[PDB]
Amino acid sequence: MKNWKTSAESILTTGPVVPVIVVKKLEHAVPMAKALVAGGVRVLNVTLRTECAVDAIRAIAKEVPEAIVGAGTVLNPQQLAEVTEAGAQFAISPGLTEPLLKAATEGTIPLIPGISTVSELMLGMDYGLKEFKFFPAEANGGVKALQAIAGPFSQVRFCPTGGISPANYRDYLALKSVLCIGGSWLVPADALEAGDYDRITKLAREAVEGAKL
Amino acid sequence: MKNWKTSAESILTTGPVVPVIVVKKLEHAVPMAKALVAGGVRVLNVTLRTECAVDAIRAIAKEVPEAIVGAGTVLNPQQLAEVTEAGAQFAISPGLTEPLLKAATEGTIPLIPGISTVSELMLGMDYGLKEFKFFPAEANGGVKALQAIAGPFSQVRFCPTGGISPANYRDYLALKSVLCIGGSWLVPADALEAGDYDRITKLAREAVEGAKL
Amino acid sequence: MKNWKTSAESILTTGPVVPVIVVKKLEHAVPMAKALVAGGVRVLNVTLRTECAVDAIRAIAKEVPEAIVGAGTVLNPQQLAEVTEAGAQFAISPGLTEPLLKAATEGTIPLIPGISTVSELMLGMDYGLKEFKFFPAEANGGVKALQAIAGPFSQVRFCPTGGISPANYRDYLALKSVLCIGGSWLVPADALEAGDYDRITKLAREAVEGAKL
Repeated sequence: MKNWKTSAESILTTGPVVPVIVVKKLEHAVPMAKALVAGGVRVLNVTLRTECAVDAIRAIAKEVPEAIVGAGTVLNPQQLAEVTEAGAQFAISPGLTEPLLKAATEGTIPLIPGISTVSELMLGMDYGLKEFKFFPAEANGGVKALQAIAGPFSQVRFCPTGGISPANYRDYLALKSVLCIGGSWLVPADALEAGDYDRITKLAREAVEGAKL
Repeated sequence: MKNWKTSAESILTTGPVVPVIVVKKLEHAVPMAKALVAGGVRVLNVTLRTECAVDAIRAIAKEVPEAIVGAGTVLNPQQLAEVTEAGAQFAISPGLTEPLLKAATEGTIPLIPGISTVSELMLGMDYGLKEFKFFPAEANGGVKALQAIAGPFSQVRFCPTGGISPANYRDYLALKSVLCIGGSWLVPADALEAGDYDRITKLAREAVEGAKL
Repeated sequence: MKNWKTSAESILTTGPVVPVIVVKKLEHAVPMAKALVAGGVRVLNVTLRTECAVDAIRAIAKEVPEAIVGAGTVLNPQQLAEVTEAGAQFAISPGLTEPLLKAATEGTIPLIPGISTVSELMLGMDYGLKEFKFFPAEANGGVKALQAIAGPFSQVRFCPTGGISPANYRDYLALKSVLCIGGSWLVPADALEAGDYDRITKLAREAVEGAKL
């Protein structure tokens, strides 16, 4: 698994759900995280979609020692550099690029990049990768699609994201090739907006519970 | 926006519809264009799918000063060179390649290249682009799909093409991330074949009118 | 068609169906092939998905002189080297990569690589290719999809694979841009498992017969 401090495998096998977080106000990051954790969810993915995602990754790293925090929507080696220094323990990207793969392979934290087509998977596999966001899952054809896609690649394992809700997420967790999924429902904007971490903790717990049979 | 005489933004915001043109006979190009224009449609896209697309781009450039003419189905830097010298004001491609992006970034006119996956978008974004054909729109999953696809990229704007008719085109023009669409219905082969520009002018006007609320 | 001993065109036009083979036991390869052939099917595609695909390609090459044997799920130039030396007459891949294209273009046998998006097609077209697996066909949107995809590329011809059965395969063989298809139904695991080549021969014949009108 390269020059990486922890392996992409380990991030993706920590639990069934990785929350896809858009944090608008800096002061919410830390408690949000703890609520998440308190509710049994440890792999936090802060999307670089807000003005101060990095500040939030940075504080979650510093203050929530028990949470594995990483960065999503990482698009280029600069953003990768930036988030690695903020203290990101892994990165996720929506799709892959020769640079971003080159750079990630060179840096100190695992990157689980998004794919849609087999050509895409193959390119990332060329750089030694074996773990992938599959995104946008639903839109990409969902379950049936990913099974076709994983037909020729028995070694590779995914984490689907994009349109995954309580309603379909078990259909995904059911597949051989899926370790976990990413969704946005554990952190709704309006709960963040309103600091009601009571509610975040529970949406999380229910997500982790609802993930068995 | 690079070393480009006019910006990709400006082409795509000129109006709601960009006609996707397949011109078989050279003598039809010019009047076709004027009919188009007369019917309020100014961004002409001549597809390099006919034996004398370039001759047509060339004459439209020379004679229809009020029309913004460009080239579609541009596949490589050669064809890009060729159409730039014919007087093309922009190019569109069905999908993107490291070369074709490299070359376009180097030349004198904006290229709005087609994408389907986020990895594709990202590669073109690496070269500084922010405007994209999204193609083939329908087949690619259509509306729902493009919204997922544009989830992580709030800055980027599309122009969908591929299966877009009077029936669905407003569903697209409705999206935040869509400036305009491309369709083939304003220039039907049989109208071209038959020189009935009366009809082209009107299909165009109705397209531009039917694009509000 | 490059420095290739036989052209990609010729492989794909040999017949309508190319079987997609997963051979688990070495001793089955040869008779399987002959049954196939005996049933009028000559282009054999042994997928590099088993522990001894190469050994099987190798023996089919040596012993079934009348069968055109090739390798599927070829993912990198190494595997390409390997299978070329085993005696593979062509390769197929699930999707394409700059390396794998570079390397194939350099070697001695045609590679018909899988695509899903037009950007993908275009990249392979950059290296002079004109023949493509379209994969996974169904999941990729199927028929409608491939027609859109082949809209701008009248020269290119496909061989769809991925979800193709007796039920849909004529819908595909019907398209201008399709020379043939790939499916797994002519070689079912349990027939291989059980050496009942009686049955393989016939599933093949019926496939070739059922491919007319």
